[PDB]
Parts: sequence; C-alpha cells; structure tokens
Amino acid sequence: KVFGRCELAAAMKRHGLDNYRGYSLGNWVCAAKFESNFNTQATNRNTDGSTDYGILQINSRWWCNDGRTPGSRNLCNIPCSALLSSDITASVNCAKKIVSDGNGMNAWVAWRNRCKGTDVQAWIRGCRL
Repeated sequence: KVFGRCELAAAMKRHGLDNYRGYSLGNWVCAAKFESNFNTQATNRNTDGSTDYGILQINSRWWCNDGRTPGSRNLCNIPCSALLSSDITASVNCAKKIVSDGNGMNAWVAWRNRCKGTDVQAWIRGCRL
C-alpha cells in the first residue's frame, strides 16, 4: 500500500508513535517519506547482505527473519515479510523497540541525514489528526 502523507500520520498517531520516546509525529512521517516514499512494499538490499523492509526500512541484520541473512538477529520476533503488510502494526511495534535501543531515531540513517534538525512539523501540516 502507498499511504497518503496525512493518512500515514493518522495511522502512526493511532499506533502510539506521536512523541514516542520524545519523537514528534513529523519525525516518523519524515523518516517514512525518505525510507519508502510511504510504500509498505519497499525492500532494498544492504552492502552486508541484509535487507531493509517496509515503510520504515527495518533491517534483517538485527530486527526480523528473512531466511537469508546469515549471522543476524530477529529482535522484533517477526518474519521480515510482516513489515510489508498494508497494516503497519508490525512496522510500528518493531520501530518502538528500535528507537528504544539507545540511539533513538539515529538508527534510521535517512532520519539523521534528511529529517534531524529540520522543520519536521511540516510533514503533518494540514492533516486532520
């Protein structure tokens, strides 16, 4: 599913991401924009052999099992394929574990490089939330 900007902001807010560990909703929408262009089906291969899955490009190196990432963890206890669903529950629940792991949203290189220190509030501007 390709979400609309405000549609994803509303779904993320409903699943409890607005100011989760102090990260305002605009941070999460901004991250999804530059990770996936709001596409739940986005996948991309990493140099190390791992793969990024879904709206927030969660990595098989630590967070999910894709059956093909040797010497990796499955800390979200999910098949990576669950991160590709039109229902963002597994992506949100896994992102809450990732952002709590000590590095906050810096775990998303795209967040650090494209969202951090920017006017992220712009990403929820005009949305009925």
